[PDB]
Amino acid sequence: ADTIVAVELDTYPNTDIGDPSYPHIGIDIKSVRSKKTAKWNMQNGKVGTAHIIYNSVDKRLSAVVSYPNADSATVSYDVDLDNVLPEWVRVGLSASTGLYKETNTILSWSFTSKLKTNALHFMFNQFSKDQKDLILQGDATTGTDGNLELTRVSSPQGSSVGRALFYAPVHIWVASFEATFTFLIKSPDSHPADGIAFFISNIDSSIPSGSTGRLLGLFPDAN
Amino acid sequence: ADTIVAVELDTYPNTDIGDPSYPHIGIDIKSVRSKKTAKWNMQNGKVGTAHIIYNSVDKRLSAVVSYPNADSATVSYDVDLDNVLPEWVRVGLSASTGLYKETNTILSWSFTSKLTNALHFMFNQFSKDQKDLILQGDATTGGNLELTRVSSNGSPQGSSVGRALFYAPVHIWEASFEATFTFLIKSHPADGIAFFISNIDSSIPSGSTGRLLGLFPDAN
Ligand SMILES: CCN(CC)c1ccc2c(c1)Oc1cc(N(CC)CC)ccc1C2c1ccccc1C(=O)OCCOCCOCCn1cc(CO[C@H]2O[C@H](CO)[C@@H](O)[C@H](O)[C@H]2O)nn1
Ligand SMILES: CCN(CC)c1ccc2c(c1)Oc1cc(N(CC)CC)ccc1C2c1ccccc1C(=O)OCCOCCOCCn1cc(CO[C@H]2O[C@H](CO)[C@@H](O)[C@H](O)[C@H]2O)nn1
Ligand SMILES: [Ca+2]
Ligand SMILES: [Ca+2]
Ligand SMILES: [Ca+2]
Ligand SMILES: [Mn+2]
Ligand SMILES: [Mn+2]
Repeated sequence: ADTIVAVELDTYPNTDIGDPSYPHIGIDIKSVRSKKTAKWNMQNGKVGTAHIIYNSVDKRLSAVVSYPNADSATVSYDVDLDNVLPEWVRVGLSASTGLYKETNTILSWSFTSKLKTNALHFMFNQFSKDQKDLILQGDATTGTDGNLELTRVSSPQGSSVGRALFYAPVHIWVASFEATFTFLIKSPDSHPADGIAFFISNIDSSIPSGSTGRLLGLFPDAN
Repeated sequence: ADTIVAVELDTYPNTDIGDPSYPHIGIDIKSVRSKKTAKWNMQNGKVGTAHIIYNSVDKRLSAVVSYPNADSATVSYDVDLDNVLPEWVRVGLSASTGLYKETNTILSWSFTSKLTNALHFMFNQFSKDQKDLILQGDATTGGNLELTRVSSNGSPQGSSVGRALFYAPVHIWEASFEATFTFLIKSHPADGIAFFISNIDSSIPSGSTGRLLGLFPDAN
């Protein structure tokens, strides 16, 4: 199986697999069952921003999600990436839908990593119809209104999964990275599902079979 | 396979499986490859003390090892016990030797856990038939607990593994705990002593002498 470190923006509580009873953001280390979560007052139809940061000095992964004019949701956790991830990885964005659904629209994505010094930076503020520096998996598509649609849209569809990975491998392991993305999750359902994640993976990571819904396109099961 | 959280006092560097290049203390969460380590200035033949603490407020596992009039060695790490361990556990001490060897002698051992429901035990002496301990492998009692095999002349043996678990199951989440032990390692020494928390049915995995400390079935 693939090795995954991720930050999830989990819009749909699946309390049967350990997710708190409310929308939450969490840090996922080799399992969909987050090591730590924070309540997320998710806003249907508004543009939100997510910011992820890591350094090898304190070796803590930290994330914050926000909308303009509202309090943000943060979470942080100890993790030594040398133990969890291979030395070279692939960075990406993942999303899914299940029974319930929502748009998983990405309007912008930036990433910076330094390994001290060698560095990689990319910034997307728009996405073209053939964005050759992204590897699109599953249902993900680019270029409709200049955005990245991680899951299928006609209006959002159910039982969809998709992801977009930066084309180049990244040398992940002082060592550090940051990622930022903007997203629009809209849904006609009064329950949106399921969510978006920023992830870091083995270079040859692919969508696990049966990873729609509560598995976010990241994991082959809920273990 | 068992589920293990442990504090290791690692006397022998196995750099081929990620242990730093010096004796160290480490926090192990479901792998012998420590999540975090600190350098440990181990003192051959001198009684040492280890203290381990955990609370569900900050959900951090901490540990300190020291000797009289020396600097201590300390390590801490975020651990959410609910998503690592089963709800009921046993607690114990484990040790091993390999191609290099040491005595792994425990002179006292205490433990406290609160959830209020509470459990506490304190051993400042061990008897020959210590009915509230489960002895696994080469471990023996009777006033000390000898985790690994010591011959009749008092010299340790290689290729040995042994554990002692408290007799009752322990309710570890539904939260805090503390453990202390004192030990005497005499010998290059190998391999170390751990305090661990396990599934209730845990037993020494086959082939877990040497670097695997009696805890883990492989070095994954
Ligand atoms: C009353 C509780 N709720 C409302 C939230 C509920 C909803 C749907 C079912 C529910 C229950 O129960 C079953 C049970 C089964 N069984 C087999 C005959 C008995 C277990 C078959 C299908 C469904 C279904 C079902 C019916 C029609 C079409 C599909 C299904 C269908 O998808 O159901 C999945 C199996 O649900 C079993 C019970 O799960 C707990 C309640 N529940 C169900 C769902 C819907 O989950 C699906 O969507 C989620 C959000 O997008 C994803 O996170 C998730 O990965 C995904 O499988 N959530 N909460
Ligand atoms: C730390 C220094 N290093 C790395 C360069 C090292 C490397 C090889 C040996 C080393 C030491 O020490 C011995 C000692 C012995 N003795 C006689 C039984 C004791 C003096 C025999 C073989 C070896 C060998 C040896 C030479 C050739 C072929 C095989 C081996 C040899 O050690 O074979 C056992 C399997 O080893 C594969 C190589 O492992 C990586 C390096 N390293 C360190 C050690 C000693 O390990 C053994 O003891 C440890 C301490 O109790 C245990 O933690 C551990 O589980 C255990 O396997 N092994 N290797
Ligand atoms: Ca969920
Ligand atoms: Ca090309
Ligand atoms: Ca070792
Ligand atoms: Mn979740
Ligand atoms: Mn070690």
